[PDB]
Amino acid sequence: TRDQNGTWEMESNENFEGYMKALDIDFATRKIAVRLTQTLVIDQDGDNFKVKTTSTFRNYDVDFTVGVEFDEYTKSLDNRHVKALVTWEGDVLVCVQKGEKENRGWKKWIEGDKLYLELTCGDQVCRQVFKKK
Ligand SMILES: *C/C=C(C)/C=C/C=C(C)/C=C/C1=C(C)CCCC1(C)C
Repeated sequence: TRDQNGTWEMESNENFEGYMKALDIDFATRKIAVRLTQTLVIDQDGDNFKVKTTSTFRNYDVDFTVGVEFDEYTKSLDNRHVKALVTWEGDVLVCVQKGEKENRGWKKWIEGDKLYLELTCGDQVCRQVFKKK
Protein backbone atom coordinates (compact mmCIF):
# COMPACT_ATOMS: atom_id res chain seq x y z
CA THR A 1 0.00 0.00 0.00
CA ARG A 2 1.01 3.64 -0.60
CA ASP A 3 -0.46 4.87 2.68
CA GLN A 4 2.51 5.45 4.97
CA ASN A 5 0.69 7.60 7.52
CA GLY A 6 1.32 6.82 11.14
CA THR A 7 3.64 6.58 14.09
CA TRP A 8 6.21 3.86 13.47
CA GLU A 9 8.43 2.27 16.10
CA MET A 10 11.70 0.68 15.08
CA GLU A 11 12.01 -3.08 15.60
CA SER A 12 15.10 -3.79 13.48
CA ASN A 13 18.16 -1.79 12.29
CA GLU A 14 20.70 -3.51 10.06
CA ASN A 15 24.03 -1.99 9.01
CA PHE A 16 23.29 1.54 10.16
CA GLU A 17 27.01 1.70 10.94
CA GLY A 18 28.01 0.86 7.37
CA TYR A 19 25.58 3.41 5.96
CA MET A 20 26.89 6.09 8.30
CA LYS A 21 30.51 5.19 7.54
CA ALA A 22 29.72 5.46 3.81
CA LEU A 23 28.43 8.98 4.53
CA ASP A 24 31.72 9.81 6.29
CA ILE A 25 30.02 10.49 9.60
CA ASP A 26 32.82 10.71 12.15
CA PHE A 27 33.54 7.69 14.36
CA ALA A 28 32.57 9.15 17.74
CA THR A 29 29.23 10.30 16.36
CA ARG A 30 28.48 6.89 14.85
CA LYS A 31 29.13 5.24 18.22
CA ILE A 32 26.34 7.33 19.74
CA ALA A 33 24.08 7.75 16.76
CA VAL A 34 22.91 4.19 16.32
CA ARG A 35 19.76 3.76 18.40
CA LEU A 36 17.60 0.64 18.35
CA THR A 37 14.75 2.76 19.69
CA GLN A 38 13.54 5.18 17.02
CA THR A 39 10.15 6.67 16.21
CA LEU A 40 9.17 7.71 12.70
CA VAL A 41 6.10 9.93 12.41
CA ILE A 42 4.67 10.30 8.93
CA ASP A 43 1.90 12.68 7.92
CA GLN A 44 0.85 12.03 4.33
CA ASP A 45 -1.79 14.10 2.56
CA GLY A 46 -1.89 13.54 -1.18
CA ASP A 47 1.62 14.21 -2.41
CA ASN A 48 2.64 16.17 0.65
CA PHE A 49 4.73 14.45 3.30
CA LYS A 50 5.83 15.62 6.71
CA VAL A 51 8.27 13.16 8.25
CA LYS A 52 9.69 13.42 11.73
CA THR A 53 12.29 11.01 13.10
CA THR A 54 12.83 10.96 16.86
CA SER A 55 15.34 9.22 19.09
CA THR A 56 17.19 10.13 22.29
CA PHE A 57 20.17 11.08 20.13
CA ARG A 58 18.72 13.51 17.61
CA ASN A 59 15.47 14.49 15.88
CA TYR A 60 15.35 14.72 12.05
CA ASP A 61 12.38 16.41 10.32
CA VAL A 62 11.86 16.86 6.59
CA ASP A 63 8.90 18.00 4.48
CA PHE A 64 8.62 17.23 0.81
CA THR A 65 6.16 16.96 -2.04
CA VAL A 66 6.27 13.85 -4.18
CA GLY A 67 7.58 14.71 -7.64
CA VAL A 68 9.00 18.11 -6.69
CA GLU A 69 12.79 18.37 -6.61
CA PHE A 70 14.18 20.09 -3.52
CA ASP A 71 17.68 21.06 -2.46
CA GLU A 72 18.98 19.74 0.85
CA TYR A 73 21.93 20.83 2.90
CA THR A 74 22.45 17.83 5.19
CA LYS A 75 23.93 19.80 8.10
CA SER A 76 22.58 17.38 10.71
CA LEU A 77 24.21 14.45 8.94
CA ASP A 78 27.29 14.40 6.74
CA ASN A 79 27.07 18.12 5.92
CA ARG A 80 26.58 18.01 2.13
CA HIS A 81 24.49 19.67 -0.58
CA VAL A 82 22.20 17.32 -2.48
CA LYS A 83 19.33 17.63 -4.94
CA ALA A 84 16.54 15.43 -3.60
CA LEU A 85 13.55 13.94 -5.40
CA VAL A 86 10.93 11.60 -3.98
CA THR A 87 8.77 9.58 -6.37
CA TRP A 88 6.67 6.42 -6.48
CA GLU A 89 7.80 3.23 -8.14
CA GLY A 90 4.62 1.23 -7.76
CA ASP A 91 4.02 1.32 -4.01
CA VAL A 92 7.69 1.91 -3.14
CA LEU A 93 8.53 5.51 -2.24
CA VAL A 94 11.95 6.26 -3.64
CA CYS A 95 14.19 9.16 -2.74
CA VAL A 96 17.23 9.94 -4.83
CA GLN A 97 19.71 12.42 -3.37
CA LYS A 98 21.89 13.57 -6.27
CA GLY A 99 25.35 14.78 -5.30
CA GLU A 100 28.83 13.56 -4.46
CA LYS A 101 27.85 10.16 -3.12
CA GLU A 102 26.62 7.62 -5.64
CA ASN A 103 23.53 5.52 -4.95
CA ARG A 104 22.47 7.95 -2.24
CA GLY A 105 18.87 7.97 -1.13
CA TRP A 106 16.29 5.72 0.38
CA LYS A 107 13.34 3.51 -0.37
CA LYS A 108 10.33 3.14 1.90
CA TRP A 109 7.40 0.75 1.61
CA ILE A 110 4.57 -0.76 3.62
CA GLU A 111 4.15 -4.55 3.80
CA GLY A 112 1.40 -5.65 6.18
CA ASP A 113 1.56 -3.89 9.54
CA LYS A 114 5.18 -2.93 8.92
CA LEU A 115 7.14 -0.07 7.37
CA TYR A 116 10.42 -0.93 5.69
CA LEU A 117 13.16 1.63 5.12
CA GLU A 118 16.27 1.02 3.03
CA LEU A 119 18.92 3.77 3.35
CA THR A 120 21.63 3.66 0.70
CA CYS A 121 24.96 5.33 0.10
CA GLY A 122 27.74 4.01 -2.12
CA ASP A 123 27.83 0.22 -1.78
CA GLN A 124 26.20 0.31 1.66
CA VAL A 125 22.60 -0.47 2.48
CA CYS A 126 20.97 0.02 5.87
CA ARG A 127 17.65 -1.75 6.42
CA GLN A 128 15.22 -0.70 9.12
CA VAL A 129 11.86 -2.18 10.00
CA PHE A 130 9.16 -0.39 11.96
CA LYS A 131 5.92 -1.55 13.50
CA LYS A 132 2.90 0.67 13.45
CA LYS A 133 2.24 1.98 16.96
C1 LIG B 1 10.86 8.69 4.94
C2 LIG B 1 11.93 8.39 5.86
C3 LIG B 1 12.92 9.29 5.94
C4 LIG B 1 12.83 10.54 5.11
C5 LIG B 1 14.01 9.13 6.90
C6 LIG B 1 15.22 9.63 6.79
C7 LIG B 1 16.01 9.40 7.98
C8 LIG B 1 17.27 9.80 8.17
C9 LIG B 1 18.05 10.51 7.11
C10 LIG B 1 17.82 9.54 9.51
C11 LIG B 1 19.05 9.83 9.94
C12 LIG B 1 19.56 9.59 11.32
C13 LIG B 1 18.97 8.83 12.28
C14 LIG B 1 17.67 8.07 12.16
C15 LIG B 1 19.63 8.71 13.63
C16 LIG B 1 20.13 10.09 14.01
C17 LIG B 1 21.26 10.45 13.07
C18 LIG B 1 20.88 10.30 11.59
C19 LIG B 1 20.78 11.72 11.03
C20 LIG B 1 21.96 9.51 10.85
